[PDB]
Amino acid sequence: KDAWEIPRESLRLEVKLGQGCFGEVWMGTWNGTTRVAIKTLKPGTMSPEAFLQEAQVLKKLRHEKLVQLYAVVSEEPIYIVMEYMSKGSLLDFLKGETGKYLRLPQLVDMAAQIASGMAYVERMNYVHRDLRAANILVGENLVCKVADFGLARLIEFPIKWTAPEAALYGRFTIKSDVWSFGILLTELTTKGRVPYPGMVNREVLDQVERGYRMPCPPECPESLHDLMCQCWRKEPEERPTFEYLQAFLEDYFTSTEPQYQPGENL
Ligand SMILES: COc1cc(Nc2c(C#N)cnc3cc(OCCCN4CCN(C)CC4)c(OC)cc23)c(Cl)cc1Cl
Repeated sequence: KDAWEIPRESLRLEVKLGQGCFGEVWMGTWNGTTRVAIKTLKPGTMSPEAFLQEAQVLKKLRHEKLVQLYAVVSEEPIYIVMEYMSKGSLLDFLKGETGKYLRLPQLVDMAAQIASGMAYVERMNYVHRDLRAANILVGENLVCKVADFGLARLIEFPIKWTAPEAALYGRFTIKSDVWSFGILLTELTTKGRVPYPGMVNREVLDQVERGYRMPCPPECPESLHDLMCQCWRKEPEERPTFEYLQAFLEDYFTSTEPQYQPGENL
């Protein structure tokens, strides 16, 4: 046991937020004062330090644009205790009521924050393995954080967000996260629309290997789709860094699209 462990008696499992093939997610209260969120094991569901190795990644990672670990439980019943994100998933946020008021400036800045989280990941020498809008939590003031490193690792599988070399040959790198970041960029600019519309997994895998790439989403600037294309380069090592992507997006509206005017959607 380590210093990340707490008494479970500390924990008010209150409202329910979701389920899965893993367990649940709950709003709750920690030591009576603190709002938290808990990813649960409903008793047996799966392996101990499989559920509890997303902790071992999340313990050593610690950035403002990453969802924060608060504590863990193995005094079974079992829990992963984390920082509570008020507006839920970026996917739900984009599809929901506020989604449609979202404009490029907002969307680019969300992209930015995420780039920022991932750039930290990048210099910590970790890989996320599952980057996509569904694993981005939104809080107040349009804040976005990376969450659910649930497969993550030191650099020692829903394929539409997955880089070819990673889906096919299991080559997961920060460079394959980048690939996913570019796909994540199509989600933001379409307001949550599933990538590769009308295509099934195997068809996506076959067309992407022949070099098919998603075209510029409607009302999305060419400069922003260029960036997605860079993120989707065949050779992993030619994809840009999260550091370049972070700085590119923060500076976007001055350095890159300094003449942008809003349309009916973006
Ligand atoms: C702890 O373990 C993990 C937990 C999570 N999941 C969450 C964490 C975290 N972290 C924090 N806070 C969350 C808040 C949620 O909903 C709150 C508000 C929802 N509404 C949207 C619609 N409007 C109009 C009302 C508000 C939520 O919904 C499912 C999931 C959350 C992930 Cl993604 C990964 C890991 Cl590893």
